[PDB]
Amino acid sequence: STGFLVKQRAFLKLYMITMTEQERLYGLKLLEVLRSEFKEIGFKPNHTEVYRSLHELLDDGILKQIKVKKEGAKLQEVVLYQFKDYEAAKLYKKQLKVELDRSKKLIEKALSDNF
Amino acid sequence: RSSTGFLVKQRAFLKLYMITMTEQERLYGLKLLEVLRSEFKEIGFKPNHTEVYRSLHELLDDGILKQIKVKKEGAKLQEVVLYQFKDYEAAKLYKKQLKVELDRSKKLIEKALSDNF
DNA sequence: CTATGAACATAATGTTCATAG
DNA sequence: CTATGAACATTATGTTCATAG
Repeated sequence: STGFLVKQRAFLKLYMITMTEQERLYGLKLLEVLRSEFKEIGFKPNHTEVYRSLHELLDDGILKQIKVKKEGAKLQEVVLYQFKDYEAAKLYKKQLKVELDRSKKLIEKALSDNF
Repeated sequence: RSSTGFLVKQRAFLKLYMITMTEQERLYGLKLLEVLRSEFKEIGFKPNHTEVYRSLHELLDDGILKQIKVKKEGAKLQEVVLYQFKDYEAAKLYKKQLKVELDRSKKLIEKALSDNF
């Protein structure tokens, strides 16, 4: 893949993985949390990208689905996420550190030569 | 609705590099490619030739640069297409955009790198 | 070989519609 | 309305081929 910058889905997948570590999340939650979290910097990911990233982590057997009901005040069906293979997660999280690390390096090298 | 505001595209990354190298040297596709291929090899980014040739032809169609069909040799006789500035303000302006781009891009990586690890 | 470029190919990610609380 | 998707569309890019020096 010509060794360029970290793909978007990898960038999300990383975020899902970490947020599963702390809370229980589903698609539209993570999206809105991210949408907010970045708004300033200016990155505004779409929903279908999130749902793609998620289903990969499924097919990769890192995570698994549960069809629960998060009420609050209503009675809505919502697909929540938990770890299937948490070693698998740990491993991928480490790869993504490496990825981000290069990604930083490139940006900082470009940013150094050209300006 | 945007290009969702994520990381800098590859072609921008190259276009940037062409623009700066034109400032300093005369360059053509295969030269810039090999220079970049080397320059990054450690970090691990190995761009291909057709990506380079795309980036170049944009800068053309954008009227930043223009072709110069010459024969830089040494011990040969061989056509290479060097580029020079067509509209150098146009360049300056784009280079500034790309600073902005790179600046966000850093911000994102550093933010992701902060939260998740 | 180097070099350029078209043509073809698919990968990554955006947009719209279907369908269920 | 939210939430999940699937379907459809396009752009951003990798792979290979036709030329020529």
